[PDB]
Amino acid sequence: IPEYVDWRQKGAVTPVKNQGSCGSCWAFSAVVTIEGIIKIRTGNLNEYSEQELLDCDRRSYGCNGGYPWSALQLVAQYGIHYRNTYPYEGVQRYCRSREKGPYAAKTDGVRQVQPYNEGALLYSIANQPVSVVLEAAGKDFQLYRGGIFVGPCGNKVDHAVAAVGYGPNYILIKNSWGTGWGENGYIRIKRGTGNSYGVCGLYTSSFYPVKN
Ligand SMILES: *C(C(=O)O)[C@H](O)C(=O)N[C@@H](CC(C)C)C(=O)NCCCCNC(N)=[NH2+]
Repeated sequence: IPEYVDWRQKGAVTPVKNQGSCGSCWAFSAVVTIEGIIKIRTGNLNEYSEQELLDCDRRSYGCNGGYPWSALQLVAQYGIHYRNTYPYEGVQRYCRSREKGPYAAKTDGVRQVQPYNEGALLYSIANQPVSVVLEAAGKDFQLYRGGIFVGPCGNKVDHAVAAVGYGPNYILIKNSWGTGWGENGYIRIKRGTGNSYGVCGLYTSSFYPVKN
C-alpha cells in the first residue's frame, strides 16, 4: 500500500456534514464509507442518506447512538437512498425506505478490520474509506483546530467517524461536526505511537462495506 492515501483527491468523499445535537455519528460514518465504495466501484460520487440509517437501522438506537456495523449491514441487506430523496432532519423518525421508492445503491456485505492493528487499518484505507470510532469527549479533541492531533485523549471510544486517508504519521478522519471544526471538518490523527489502541482508541472498531 502507498505511503499516502487521500480519498478526497480520488473523488470518493462527499462534503463534510454536521450531525448537530443528534447522536447519529454512527450513521454518518457508515454513509461516508458507502459514498466512498460506490465511487470506487461505479465511478459516480453520490450522497447517501444518513437519515435512512438513523430511522431504519433497528439494531441501532437512533439519536441515542448506534453501531456503524449495523448500518453497513443494513445497506448490504436492503440498500440505501440518496441524501436528496431521504434528507437529514437531525431527529429519529419512522423508517421511510418503503415509501421513498427503490434504493439508490446496495452493497454486498461488511468486513471488519482486525482490531488494535494499525497496519490492518491502513491496508483497509488504501482500498476504501473505512468506518472507525474514537474518543471524542475530551476538550482537547472538541477544540481541535488543526495540525496532527496527538491528544491528550484516552481510549473510551464514544464517537464514530470515517478514515478517508493516511500518511506516514497520521490517519485522515472525516468528522461529522460541520465544515467549521478542525481542518475544514477533517482531523489528522497521529499514528505510529505504538499504542495498540491507537490515539483516542482509533483502532477499537473498524468496518468497511463490501461490494462485488
Ligand atoms: C455518536 C455521537 O453522536 O457522538 C453516538 O453517540 C454513538 O453512536 N455512540 C456509539 C459509540 C461509538 C459508535 C463507538 C454508542 O454509544 N454505541 C452504543 C449504542 C448507543 C448507546 N446505547 C443505547 N442504548 N442508546
